[PDB]
Amino acid sequence: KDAWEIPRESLRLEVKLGQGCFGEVWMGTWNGTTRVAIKTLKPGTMSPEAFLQEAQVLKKLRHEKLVQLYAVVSEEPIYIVMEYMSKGSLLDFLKGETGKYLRLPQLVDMAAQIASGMAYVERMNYVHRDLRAANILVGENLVCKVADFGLARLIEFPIKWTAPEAALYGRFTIKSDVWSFGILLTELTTKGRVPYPGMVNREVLDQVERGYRMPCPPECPESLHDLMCQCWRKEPEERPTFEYLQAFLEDYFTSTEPQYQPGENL
Ligand SMILES: COc1cc(Nc2c(C#N)cnc3cc(OCCCN4CCN(C)CC4)c(OC)cc23)c(Cl)cc1Cl
Repeated sequence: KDAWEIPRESLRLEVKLGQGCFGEVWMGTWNGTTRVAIKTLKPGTMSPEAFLQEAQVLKKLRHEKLVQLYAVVSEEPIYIVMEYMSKGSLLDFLKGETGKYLRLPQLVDMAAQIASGMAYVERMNYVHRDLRAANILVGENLVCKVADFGLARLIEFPIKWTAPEAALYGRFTIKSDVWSFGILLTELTTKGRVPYPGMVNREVLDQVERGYRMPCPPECPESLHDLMCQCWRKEPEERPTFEYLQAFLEDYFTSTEPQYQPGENL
């Protein structure tokens, strides 16, 4: 046991937020004062330090644009205790009521924050393995954080967000996260629309290997789709860094699209 462990008696499992093939997610209260969120094991569901190795990644990672670990439980019943994100998933946020008021400036800045989280990941020498809008939590003031490193690792599988070399040959790198970041960029600019519309997994895998790439989403600037294309380069090592992507997006509206005017959607 380590210093990340707490008494479970500390924990008010209150409202329910979701389920899965893993367990649940709950709003709750920690030591009576603190709002938290808990990813649960409903008793047996799966392996101990499989559920509890997303902790071992999340313990050593610690950035403002990453969802924060608060504590863990193995005094079974079992829990992963984390920082509570008020507006839920970026996917739900984009599809929901506020989604449609979202404009490029907002969307680019969300992209930015995420780039920022991932750039930290990048210099910590970790890989996320599952980057996509569904694993981005939104809080107040349009804040976005990376969450659910649930497969993550030191650099020692829903394929539409997955880089070819990673889906096919299991080559997961920060460079394959980048690939996913570019796909994540199509989600933001379409307001949550599933990538590769009308295509099934195997068809996506076959067309992407022949070099098919998603075209510029409607009302999305060419400069922003260029960036997605860079993120989707065949050779992993030619994809840009999260550091370049972070700085590119923060500076976007001055350095890159300094003449942008809003349309009916973006
Ligand atoms: C702890 O373990 C993990 C937990 C999570 N999941 C969450 C964490 C975290 N972290 C924090 N806070 C969350 C808040 C949620 O909903 C709150 C508000 C929802 N509404 C949207 C619609 N409007 C109009 C009302 C508000 C939520 O919904 C499912 C999931 C959350 C992930 Cl993604 C990964 C890991 Cl590893």
